[PDB]
Amino acid sequence: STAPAKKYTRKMWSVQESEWLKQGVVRYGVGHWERIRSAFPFAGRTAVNLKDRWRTMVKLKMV
Repeated sequence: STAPAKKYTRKMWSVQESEWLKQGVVRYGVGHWERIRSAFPFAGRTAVNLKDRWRTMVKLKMV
């Protein structure tokens, strides 16, 4: 299955990156923003992008 959604404003983001992020943090354990970041083909995103999407998802208990 894929990750949930959330009404917001931003470029066309791929839910795939989320699937790997959620499971990645669950298996690799939070804190490994870098190790987990390797999940998707990063081009210009920093580790913050990982800890961010994770933090937000945590608040909405969606992850």
